[PDB]
Amino acid sequence: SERPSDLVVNRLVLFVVKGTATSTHNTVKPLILLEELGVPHDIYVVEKVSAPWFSEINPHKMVPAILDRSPDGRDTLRAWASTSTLMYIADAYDKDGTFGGRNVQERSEINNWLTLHTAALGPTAKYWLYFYKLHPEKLPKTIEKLRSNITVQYDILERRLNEPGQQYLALKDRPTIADIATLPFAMKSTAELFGLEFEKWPKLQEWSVRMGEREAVKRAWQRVAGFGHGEKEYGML
Amino acid sequence: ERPSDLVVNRLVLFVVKGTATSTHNTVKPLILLEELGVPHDIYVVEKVSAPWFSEINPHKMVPAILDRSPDGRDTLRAWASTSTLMYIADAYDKDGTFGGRNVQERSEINNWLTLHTAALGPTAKYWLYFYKLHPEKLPKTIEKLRSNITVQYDILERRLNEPGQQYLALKDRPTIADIATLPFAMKSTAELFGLEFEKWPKLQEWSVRMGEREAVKRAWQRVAGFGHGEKEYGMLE
Repeated sequence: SERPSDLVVNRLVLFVVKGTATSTHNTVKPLILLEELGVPHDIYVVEKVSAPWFSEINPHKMVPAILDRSPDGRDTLRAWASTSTLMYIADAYDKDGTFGGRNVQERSEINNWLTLHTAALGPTAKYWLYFYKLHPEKLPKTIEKLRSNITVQYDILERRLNEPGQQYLALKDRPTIADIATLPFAMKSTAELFGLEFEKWPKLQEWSVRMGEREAVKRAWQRVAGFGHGEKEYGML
Repeated sequence: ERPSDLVVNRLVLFVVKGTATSTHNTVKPLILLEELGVPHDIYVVEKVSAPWFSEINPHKMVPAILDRSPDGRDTLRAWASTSTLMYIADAYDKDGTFGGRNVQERSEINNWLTLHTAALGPTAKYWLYFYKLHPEKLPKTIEKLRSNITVQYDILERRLNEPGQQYLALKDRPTIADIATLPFAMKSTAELFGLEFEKWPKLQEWSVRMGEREAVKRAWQRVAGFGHGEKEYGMLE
């Protein structure tokens, strides 16, 4: 119930933790979109996500999460989980549909590829990492199946990116929240973690590099790695 | 090459023959089509492995949708149950009765829709797979997945114990968040998972309230019946 004294919501507040490697792969997604749209925001570094006040924001007790002001009526809004934070930021701040889609056709494909990540590659990658670290089995029977499912997901993304003129996952000519949700789970460093040779998916690799060259993506990666390592470790930066 | 009977004269919902284990995701868009009274065709897919079908859903699963864009220029597609709900709400729920009417409502709809899409939905699917479909029993895996189901039921119970919170996203009415959750949070499903649904009394009350809606009753009867009618596979009458 009791919130930290330095937690005030004058604009969008993105909740993150001091982390490294896979601990930043979900938090980086909303940060990429905020950087893409030039949305004004605060970063709040959560010291304990197990604190009662944090579960009032995200009942799953994970980052990323958002507290924001109402469009008007200065009320408080919340978004939690990376996919939901992308939906919220697009709804509240992408009124042109640059990343959210400009018509029912664009939104249909964006939601197809966003949901493929939310339901398939995301949860599969999460379970693979959990069972990898746990190592409960003499023979890696569980992670074997999960890793097979990851290659099926890479095959789908590769198939899509081999279609004529299909430069991004949802739309042919620009990245959307689908591309942002997928990038951390379809880049060379993550393939290597899963024990895969990313060069086996050349169009997916090309797409990850094209996405990685965007200034907003570079800035988000730089910022997410820096959070809580600066002058101020925890609280409002 | 598509079957000769596959023509897109309006929304076409792709399903498979109704069995005890084939309907928990296909029922979701069907519930929303019934709530909104959207005119639609049903196409019973004989084999989801068929090449024509992977041109629609590259993940080779139902539900999927083909429909015509309102601008008359394109045939569009939606695939995975969450994306089909998003698409039907976008195209056919102009008032936002199920999709949300403003940034505030949509913030909560997307929180609870994404929670189902990322957590309970995939956890349930993996529990099912490792429990009965995987050639070897992996009890450490199966028990963790089942424990993960009870954590999701705990989150939904906590939410439905908040004051006046009659539904998951909104206090006042059901949304695509409630439709997405219901098939994996009702007594018959809890019994399939080997759980006592009475342990979450507010979640159970909610499931009964959802189950009494005419759209839900109709959708369950129709989805069970598909492929058992006068036409077995293909475009139904």
